[PDB]
Amino acid sequence: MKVPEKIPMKPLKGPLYGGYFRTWHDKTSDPAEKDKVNSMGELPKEVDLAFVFHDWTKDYSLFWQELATKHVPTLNKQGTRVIRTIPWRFLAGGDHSGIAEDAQKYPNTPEGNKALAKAIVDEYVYKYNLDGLDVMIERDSIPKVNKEESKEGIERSIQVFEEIGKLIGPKGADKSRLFIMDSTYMADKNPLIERGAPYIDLLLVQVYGTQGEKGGFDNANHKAVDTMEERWESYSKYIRPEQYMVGFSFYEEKANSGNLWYDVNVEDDTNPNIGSEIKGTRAERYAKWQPKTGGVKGGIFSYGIDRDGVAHPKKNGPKTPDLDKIVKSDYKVSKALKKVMENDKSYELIDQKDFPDKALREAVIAQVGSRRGNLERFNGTLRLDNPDIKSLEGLNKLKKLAKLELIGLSQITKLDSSVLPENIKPTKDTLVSVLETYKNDDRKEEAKAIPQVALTISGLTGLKELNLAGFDRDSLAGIDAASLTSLEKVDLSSNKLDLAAGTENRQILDTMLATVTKHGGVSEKTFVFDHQKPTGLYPDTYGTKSLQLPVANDTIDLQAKLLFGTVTNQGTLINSEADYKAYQEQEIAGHRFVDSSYDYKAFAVTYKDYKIKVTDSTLGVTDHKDLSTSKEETYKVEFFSPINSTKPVHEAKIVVGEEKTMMVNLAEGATIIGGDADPTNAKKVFDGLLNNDTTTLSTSNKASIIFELKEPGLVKHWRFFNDSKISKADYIKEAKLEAFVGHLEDSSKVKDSLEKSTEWVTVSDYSGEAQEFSQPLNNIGAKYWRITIDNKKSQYGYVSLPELQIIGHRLPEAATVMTTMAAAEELSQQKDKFSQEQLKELEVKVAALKAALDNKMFNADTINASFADVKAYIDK
Ligand SMILES: [Ca+2]
Repeated sequence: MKVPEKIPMKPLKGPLYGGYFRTWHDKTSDPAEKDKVNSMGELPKEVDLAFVFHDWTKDYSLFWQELATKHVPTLNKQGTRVIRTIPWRFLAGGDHSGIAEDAQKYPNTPEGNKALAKAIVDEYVYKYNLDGLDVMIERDSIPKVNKEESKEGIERSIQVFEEIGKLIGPKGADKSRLFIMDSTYMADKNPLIERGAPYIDLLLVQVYGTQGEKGGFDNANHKAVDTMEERWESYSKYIRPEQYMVGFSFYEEKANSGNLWYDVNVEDDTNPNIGSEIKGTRAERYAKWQPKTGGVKGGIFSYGIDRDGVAHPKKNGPKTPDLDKIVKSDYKVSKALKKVMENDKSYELIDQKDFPDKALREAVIAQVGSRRGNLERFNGTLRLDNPDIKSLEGLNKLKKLAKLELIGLSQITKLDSSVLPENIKPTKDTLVSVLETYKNDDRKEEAKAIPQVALTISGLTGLKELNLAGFDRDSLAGIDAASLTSLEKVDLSSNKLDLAAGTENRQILDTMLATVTKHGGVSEKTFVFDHQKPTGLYPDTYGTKSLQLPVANDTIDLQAKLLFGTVTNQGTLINSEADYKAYQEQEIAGHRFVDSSYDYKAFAVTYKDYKIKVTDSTLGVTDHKDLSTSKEETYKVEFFSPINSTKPVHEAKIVVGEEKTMMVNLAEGATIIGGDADPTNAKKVFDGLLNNDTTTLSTSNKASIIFELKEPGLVKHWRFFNDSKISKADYIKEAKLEAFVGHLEDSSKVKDSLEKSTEWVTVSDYSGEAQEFSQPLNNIGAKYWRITIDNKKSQYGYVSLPELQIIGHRLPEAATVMTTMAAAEELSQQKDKFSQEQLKELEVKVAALKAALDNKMFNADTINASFADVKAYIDK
């Protein structure tokens, strides 16, 4: 076989129509059976990408013979690229992987994977001098071994996919060949896009039928998921809009349920050619669809393009299989769809009408796009640095620009709305989507806010007039006023500017003022700025984090004393209402700039629905907005926004009377050493959460848990909770807390047996139907604990325990500190071989250790000092 050299071809210029031709429908493959009448080489000019989709069961040696020698030159002359389609599998190996099945010749090694990539390109692209490679990524193509997903194979495919990428495509050694990814996944569930995106020319998404167009439906929230715009946005961070192509499907002969997409016209006896009519179908809708941002899409494609012109059936209608017969396609659907996209507003050419200044056009084509759908969709940054610009006419046609940069445009005289993007001011999306929508959907409903373009101006030495009135700009940043030397008339009115004190807006405003007045032009009609309505923000920080209080009788409002204020973008805190009355009267040159209209209640943010969490030193928490200083504590005060219930916007430190150190829960996430309670439910007794609606039960009627503190400490308090209001009298009624005397560890090899059967010390036992029982503990420095509970109900009483806290200070070696003290109240008890005052000297160095362990301002270093003192005196 001699294969011709590639016919020379134009570069691709969109929009693009692709089509998957199935090899068993070429009359050279299996004509006595499947197909006698169709041929891939008959594809029209309107097809830009002809995809060879092959049944790998079978050889069709005459097809590949006919493809390389006759079909490819024919298609290339009309300008149609021929793309080979291979499965995901082929890049992994194992269980129908084509070339990669030769695991010995191409082992899963860094150099074997480079070898497999070269073999893939040669075998599937170069052998027949095709125009590119298409790897489709879906469930039918997923890497498998013995019919089971290969996480190994998927991971390997990511390595071969980019070895292919540096062989062919935009980053490869042969950029004439195209590298294409075809998929059904949204980027999140495409394991191959992120490393693979830099390596591909085009990206195709298979979105057939209703669910492709409208997306999936979330039955719970009653909205659409995985929509067209959602699917585009998922991929929008890996590709450019011109790389995106969407696919519909033709009716595959003898297709079964699931593969009935209804993307083309349904049968109608009275119109034998209704398929080949294209208006009103999903294929046309897809041809017309354009993402609302970024830019216009690259085109569309079709699966089973050999079936072009066959109408869909509909199942609950006629059982007649008269459509499953194979006929010859005139490809009228494909031609019509290609012409729809080319005669579309979106793909019109940006020309003299839009930007007559050509240096401005050549700066718009290259940074926005060559087509008008991009002015109404582009999403990013347009810098204008070419000084040869004579006129900024047409930027008003940019509708969604993110950032306009005016740099060194000396020859530009005036700035107004007509020479700025429409989203200099608040606007909403004017584009109406083309797709059918879910009929029971509550999403969308309204137009979307188009964010306001950031404007940067520096170097316009010929700018005289600058008008941004009524544009609702939040700030003036990006304007280097110190280089706008020609300024004569200026207007910044009816915006949201701060322009006060040392706000950077003022530095800009005053710098312009000097220039305008140095021209001799302060006159009110020139340089105006009034009627500003600065937006009020929540302060990024809050200043007061401590307040010392006496011991008296009051009810202090924590919010009014700790959480207040409103900030601007330029940074102006107004903690009190009076501050604003001083703000409104701040003046330029004798002129108020804050609108009369705008009151404190409109500017200040509201802490109305904010909520509180005040924790005492014993680790107890209430939810009340006002504190009683009647008795002495040290507190911890946190404030939470309604935006997030568990991330504090402000933390404070209240000290009523003398400071008390803040104790910790030594028991959080403690590990269940034993007991008789449910292990998966018992671990939630220490998950640092009270209202465990995650089912915080333990047994039927009487339970016990043996647990180990992660970090042994100095225990001085505990509390435990019952199932909120979630229950009535199921409330625990008896509870027994025990600790372990270290030495009694019978056989330290095990931990469960030597404790479930041994001797313990009862540190507290309790009786009552109380809601939250809290109590101090006479020291205790144990590591292994036991809790026993009982709701005094019958068998099958299902006792629960939401949260138990073993509360104290973390002091390492606390046991030994307590047993050495124990060995000290030992010795001072007897008088043998103790002088009267020699004992006295010991008894003081004992209570000095006691008093250190009891000073509520826990000083670990000092406790350890007094311990080493008492421990050494026990040594002698
Ligand atoms: Ca809990």
